[PDB]
Amino acid sequence: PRDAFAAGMAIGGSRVHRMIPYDENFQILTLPTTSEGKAKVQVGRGIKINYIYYWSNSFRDPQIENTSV
DNA sequence: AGTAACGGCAAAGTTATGGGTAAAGTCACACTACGTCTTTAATGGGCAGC
Repeated sequence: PRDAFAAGMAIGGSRVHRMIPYDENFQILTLPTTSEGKAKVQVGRGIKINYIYYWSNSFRDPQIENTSV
């Protein structure tokens, strides 16, 4: 397959218009979610995803606290 | 005799209900409740009269 792939890129070119860098934004664009897709924000704890709690400063707001996001 | 409407057969679908696992959600660990005042009735001493 490797030489066939090289021949394919030789005949068909490279098509640089389709080139996408491996930047962090793409990585964010390739992130799956959980089945429910929402997690509730506990006081101090954060959001429980896959048995693991995650925290951000934005959770300290009273209006978001104790809610599902 | 051909065609559209009606109805039976049946499978396909729809909620519903009692099970299973897996994961989000709760909450107690943070020294700590048992404690005190009030109530009537019976009884048991000393104290006094016979």
